[PDB]
Amino acid sequence: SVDQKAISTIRLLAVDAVAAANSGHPGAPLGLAPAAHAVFKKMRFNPKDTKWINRDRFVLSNGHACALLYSMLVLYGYDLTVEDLKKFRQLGSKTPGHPENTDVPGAEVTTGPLGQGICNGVGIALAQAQFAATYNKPDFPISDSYTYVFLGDGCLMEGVSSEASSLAGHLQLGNLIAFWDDNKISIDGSTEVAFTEDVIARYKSYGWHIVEVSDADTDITAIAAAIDEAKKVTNKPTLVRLTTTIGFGSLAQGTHGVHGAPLKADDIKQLKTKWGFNPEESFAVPAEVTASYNEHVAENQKIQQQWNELFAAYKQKYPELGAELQRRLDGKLPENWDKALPVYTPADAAVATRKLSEIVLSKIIPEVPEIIGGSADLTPSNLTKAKGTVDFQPAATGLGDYSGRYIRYGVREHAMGAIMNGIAAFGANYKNYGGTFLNFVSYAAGAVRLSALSEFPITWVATHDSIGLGEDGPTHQPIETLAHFRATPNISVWRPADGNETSAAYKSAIESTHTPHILALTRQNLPQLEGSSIEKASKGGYTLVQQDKADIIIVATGSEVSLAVDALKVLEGQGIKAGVVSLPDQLTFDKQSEEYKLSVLPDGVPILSVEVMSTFGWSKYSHQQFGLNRFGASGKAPEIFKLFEFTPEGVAERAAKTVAFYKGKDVVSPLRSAF
Amino acid sequence: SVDQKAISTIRLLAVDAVAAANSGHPGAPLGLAPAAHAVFKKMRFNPKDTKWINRDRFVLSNGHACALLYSMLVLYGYDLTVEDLKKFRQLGSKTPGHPENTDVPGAEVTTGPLGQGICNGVGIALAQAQFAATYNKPDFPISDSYTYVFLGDGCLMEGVSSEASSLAGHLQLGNLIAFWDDNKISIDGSTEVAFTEDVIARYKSYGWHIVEVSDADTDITAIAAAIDEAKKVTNKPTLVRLTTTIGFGSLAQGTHGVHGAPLKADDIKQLKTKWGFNPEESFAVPAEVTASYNEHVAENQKIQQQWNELFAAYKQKYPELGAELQRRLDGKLPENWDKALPVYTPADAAVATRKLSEIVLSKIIPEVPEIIGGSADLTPSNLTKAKGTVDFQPAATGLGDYSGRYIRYGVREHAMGAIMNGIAAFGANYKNYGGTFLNFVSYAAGAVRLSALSEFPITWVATHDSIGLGEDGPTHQPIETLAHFRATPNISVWRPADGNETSAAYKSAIESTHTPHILALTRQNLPQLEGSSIEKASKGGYTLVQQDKADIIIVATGSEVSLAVDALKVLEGQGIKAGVVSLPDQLTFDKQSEEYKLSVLPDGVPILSVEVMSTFGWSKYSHQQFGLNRFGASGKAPEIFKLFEFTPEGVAERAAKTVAFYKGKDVVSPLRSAF
Ligand SMILES: C=C1[C@H](CCOP(=O)(O)OP(=O)(O)O)S[C@H]([C@](O)(CO)[C@@H](O)[C@H](O)[C@H](O)COP(=O)(O)O)N1Cc1cnc(C)nc1N
Ligand SMILES: C=C1[C@H](CCOP(=O)(O)OP(=O)(O)O)S[C@H]([C@](O)(CO)[C@@H](O)[C@H](O)[C@H](O)COP(=O)(O)O)N1Cc1cnc(C)nc1N
Ligand SMILES: [Ca+2]
Ligand SMILES: [Ca+2]
Repeated sequence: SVDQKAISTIRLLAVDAVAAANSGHPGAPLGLAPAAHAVFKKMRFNPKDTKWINRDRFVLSNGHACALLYSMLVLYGYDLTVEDLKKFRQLGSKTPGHPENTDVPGAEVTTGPLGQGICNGVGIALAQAQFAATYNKPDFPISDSYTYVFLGDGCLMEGVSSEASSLAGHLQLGNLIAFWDDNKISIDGSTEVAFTEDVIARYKSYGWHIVEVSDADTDITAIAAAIDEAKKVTNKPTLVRLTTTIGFGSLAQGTHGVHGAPLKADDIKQLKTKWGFNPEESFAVPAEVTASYNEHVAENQKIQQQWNELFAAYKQKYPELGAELQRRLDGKLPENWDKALPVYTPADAAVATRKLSEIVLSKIIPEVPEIIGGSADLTPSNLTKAKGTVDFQPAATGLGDYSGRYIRYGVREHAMGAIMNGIAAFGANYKNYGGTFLNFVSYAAGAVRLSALSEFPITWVATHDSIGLGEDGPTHQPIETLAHFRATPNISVWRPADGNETSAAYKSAIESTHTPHILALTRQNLPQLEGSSIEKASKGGYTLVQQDKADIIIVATGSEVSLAVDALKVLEGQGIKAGVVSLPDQLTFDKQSEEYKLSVLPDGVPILSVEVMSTFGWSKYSHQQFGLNRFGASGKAPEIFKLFEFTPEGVAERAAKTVAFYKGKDVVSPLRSAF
Repeated sequence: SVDQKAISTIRLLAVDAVAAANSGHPGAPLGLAPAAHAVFKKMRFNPKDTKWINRDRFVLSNGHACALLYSMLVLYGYDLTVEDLKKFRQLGSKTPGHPENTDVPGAEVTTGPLGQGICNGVGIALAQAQFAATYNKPDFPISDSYTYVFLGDGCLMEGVSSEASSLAGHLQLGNLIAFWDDNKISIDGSTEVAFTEDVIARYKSYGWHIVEVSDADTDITAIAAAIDEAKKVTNKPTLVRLTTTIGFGSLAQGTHGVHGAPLKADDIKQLKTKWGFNPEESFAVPAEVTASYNEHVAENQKIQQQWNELFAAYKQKYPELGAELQRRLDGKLPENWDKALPVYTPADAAVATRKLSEIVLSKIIPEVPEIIGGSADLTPSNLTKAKGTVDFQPAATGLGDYSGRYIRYGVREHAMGAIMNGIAAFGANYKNYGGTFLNFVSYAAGAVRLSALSEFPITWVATHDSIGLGEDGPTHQPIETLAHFRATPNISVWRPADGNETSAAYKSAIESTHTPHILALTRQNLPQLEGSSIEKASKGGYTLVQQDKADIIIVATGSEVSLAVDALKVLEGQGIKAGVVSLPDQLTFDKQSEEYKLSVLPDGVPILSVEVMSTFGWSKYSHQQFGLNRFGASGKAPEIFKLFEFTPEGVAERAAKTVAFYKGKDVVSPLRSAF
């Protein structure tokens, strides 16, 4: 039949791509081609409009199986061709060895690191439920799409997927349909060596629905029926167990050797002949497969055309909601939304930046409907919920509604991070955030790095940034954390010192379209600074205190800016004139013009950095660095600062030593380099 | 009864400690005091010998509940007193806000970051099973101890605990007995808001045994019976569901407000009067409680005295095993074990450092019985198994034996990291390791940081260190990873360039007693270097190529040392004389004498670093840095190096620019500083 021919075509495109690269993973593509064919035939999508907001989404969580995804996208006429398949895994191609959303048309998210994609699918489904609850009206199903995820044994072993699956079951996300490639083989061999749990019983315990397909090597009728069954279960996510043979058809089917290396040439020949293809030909695309797939595309395009007319009718019936939806689909924030950001003066009281963050959220959430977010069981400590908002929960629980704006992630930082990526991936201008303590953002590093690589504008509300948290002690106090994330490409790491800087950090985070943000916020109170403003802090680094005859400039962030200002006064008593630079975001600063940056960090003056954590990175901006390169301590925070000499006198002493060290030396800006 | 009085004493010590600090967590201590009393009465331990190798171990995974642990340790006469309890959460005390094994006698591991302790308990239990299988003989139960773990809802939400619980069930670890504080309250309120899964059904799916105690606020008889029941189930770890009231006894019992803040003074008064204590007194220790607990200590000490005689008899009957066991309990490696380390010369073939690592392991595993380790489903890629060894598996599976030495962790990096910490915590000189790709060590950051804080000599065999891995692409290629871990206190991060340096890295990792190691290893082949040796690489940094009239020194690591040597030759053709420094471990180098370090990085010469990852940290050792501060690419590795100009010509160009930039400048070593 044409369906059988399509499945063989998919299998052989994937195998031929791996062969051409002499690199990659043929096993799971061979095993999952029937399911991929069946799922894509049920999906609504437009190859010519990858951003249609009511499309069904597909996520390949087992991203090593990407030759399968690329084959589907090519066959359906996305902006990806057989010539791109021939360049699989080659430098600069549109067919990299794991899918990247920035590079591959039709790749919703970036996968490859196991466990991430299923969690991203939870986030796409969470966003779809929130979006539908916000906009749908009687006779106006603006959003009614599904989220389909493929995943393997490795994804099921990774703890992040357990976190997200527990939460998705709690959230009753009935438009999520996941498919487990139950092939009993991972890199180390049989799953009997390490993975003998009853997966299905575990997913039932989370509140998922289960469908089992025992013959998924051939039974596409049962796979399609499993989708139909899943769609009838509107209050549970569904896991479809696909019992497959890894490498189905290969001489080496059912072995670990077919997971991750190219097939032998004679194996590929026998695959082709058994399936009616020419063993002398590679990258064959039978025209009857193209015709069948084109029929489905044409039907999907008529569905999108009708959706566009539904949307036009919605704008007439619901003028305000319709204009809001249009603005969001255009990628634009509300006009002048930033007028809601709080502004402070030096006459205002000292406030912790966690509390300043709460106040910002309180003001901007009512103004910007596409902001949603939550906390990983730290709501009363991170201060991430705006009073008067409703939680995102299924209404059946009585605890919230899908129209809610605040997510109770539970103690699940890693899944929160990956779910945030999925909410961003949904689109519709979602600007979403997640709270935890800065030190426990590290639990989510796998997902955070993917926010950066995927260019998603997610925001971590990362409170309790330092030893300033006090008594909880060194297991809670960051040292390395900012260096880690600042060293990752494409992460804006804001460490605001006061009210105006906190508003600038949020302006950046919400306006972002391609850069994730981490906002490092304090437990302890900090004064409002003389010289701060949203305008200057928006530059990432700025001259807080200008001193034309400076003997030294002190550059600092966060809680240490006030310390630097106090040190300036001690230094004046010693006959040393200092300037102060505040550097709330190194990435934003780096992106400013060379001339602006040199106006902040000029030649001809020693520069000392002060920040109560690792000194790594700081030589970009300073000649000498005063930091904390050891673990913290459990005690009252002011006593810890005193212990480590993060006091006005301790900073002044080091500043004076810095001036002395450069006596009779020619000093150029740290911004200069040889290349 | 005296048991009731003991439980009240524990509760009130914990409450009084929190009150004195005006900080900390009274709720779970109040709820878990009955269980703690019951468990400690069943445990075998010596307060005067915290390292008895056949002790039962206790782990408080819900580490915020530490006032409970400290109260137990004080009551049992560990080296911790009521005066230390009065200093709870105060700077420098022996009673920090979360337990630290380095500081607190009787704290086996460091907890506070949720999820870790249960995984550490899995590792203690894994080690005990391996140890018992190695040493026990008929009539000689050298090791027969249990591992008891307390854990809360937050631990059960964290994905790391799911990973370890799946693995522990697979491994049939029947001497592990965990207790869930089922109090239905976390920081965000009722667990109904985020955590509605059927925990018990999930643990059954992992292959655990379950005991439920519905009245754990009072029913110590049932808690003791649950322990007895668990001990009869020798082939499954057990989860005991303790249904408790958080804050039991408080006016505010059963609320989130009692989780994490001190009780009101009037609440503490009514607690004391209802339990027969004086509301005017704090830190009361009734002498009848001390007497009862002392009776149990005395019995335990007689058990240890008999164990010492068993051990002496074992040494007579089994002289070789007995001497091996004695050496391990003394903390000493085999005499001259390091003679087994492979040595290379520049005439030997090029080898990837992952393969050099395999060869080291092959030679040292047969010589050093306390080495065990595994991989997170990457055995054939990390090359972490010595041929001819048997896997650690329950014999009932037919797949290994508990005497085995190689652990199949599955796709579980974070749990692997925390399990490694537990194996180290067991003691007996275990030197244990875990393989994954360097980029996915980041999945385990929560545990890695605790290896550093806890001072455990664990080792990550972290292959595929860079863009040199090639086609798998940027989701697999580290950029930030070494900077992250080098910025963490107390992590040795070895990036060996060749065979001799790889042997030095293992010498350091195996000899370690207080510092975790990460060995960053290549996929791609590297040449044997002229000038390398185990002796010089053991210094962490050394002069590979000395040039008395150097115009520049190039400092490099790993794969970039050979690149630097090739660049030296290009530079010679340009009339520039370079030296080369190899810096295989920055931490080890930093610990050398100032004079040694200055002999490697002298004054008076520009220094350029070369390493194909983040430049963060490198200004400690260089004036200019050539690194990679962007994500990688999917393609053949040599093509990626060429793209980013990590070629002999690209390094030479930057070296020449560096020489030019310092023309007419006075240059001092990067090792100098102002303070
Ligand atoms: C454990 C698995 C994986 C095991 C997955 O087992 P599975 O999910 O059951 O998939 P199959 O049914 O296809 O067997 S896949 C993976 C790769 O990195 C690919 O993403 C791996 O295959 C490498 O490409 C390969 O080892 C390179 O070989 P070499 O020639 O360089 O030696 N991988 C590593 C991995 C480990 N941990 C995370 C978080 N993500 C990952 N991708
Ligand atoms: C979510 C929980 C935790 C929630 C645990 O719920 P649970 O396990 O059910 O414990 P209970 O039964 O006692 O309620 S505990 C924790 C703390 O950091 C303590 O370790 C937290 O209590 C802080 O001390 C507190 O928020 C500070 O308050 P503030 O005055 O500064 O505002 N915590 C944070 C946490 C989050 N993630 C990880 C990995 N580890 C953690 N310890
Ligand atoms: Ca598999
Ligand atoms: Ca709880």
